[PDB]
Amino acid sequence: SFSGYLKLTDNVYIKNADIVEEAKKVKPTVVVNAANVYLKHGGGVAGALNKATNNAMQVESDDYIATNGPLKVGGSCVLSGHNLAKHCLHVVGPNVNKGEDIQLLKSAYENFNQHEVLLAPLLSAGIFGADPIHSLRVCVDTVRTNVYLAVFDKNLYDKLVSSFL
Ligand SMILES: Cc1n[nH]c(N)c1C#N
Repeated sequence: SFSGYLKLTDNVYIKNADIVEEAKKVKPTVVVNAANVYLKHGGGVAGALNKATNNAMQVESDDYIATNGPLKVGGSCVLSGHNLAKHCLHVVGPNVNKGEDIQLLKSAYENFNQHEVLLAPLLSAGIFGADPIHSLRVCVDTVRTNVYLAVFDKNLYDKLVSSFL
């Protein structure tokens, strides 16, 4: 199972780790992808997870979009986890670099409550432009299920832990 995680709350855990390496090690039931509405997995966590699946995640995602149209910002869909997890929960956090409403970050985290346990990144953090300290606070105050957060950046991980209320 999950190892080396620091417990933040009753249900939120955090580790300085690459979510792709973490997924290959643990093979969780659910890995969360930091998706966009088009499921175009170009960069950040999405690009890394997709590259780990040899582009199978992108092929599956394009078929999903062709059938269903784009997701909503704050929404999600469950697709295959390929070689990383049983399932991938593609969650769209607001991209503040695209002028999207940051109030939608709580709606994005609410998707995690449909799964008992998840391996996840901080939503809207990194290339999505939001403050990761704010994302962790919204995560802790929204998610009630067991969430194992993988924070790639060491310096950000230390800042998140040392500033956690
Ligand atoms: C989380 C995570 N895992 N691997 C990455 N490249 C990220 C980011 N950002």
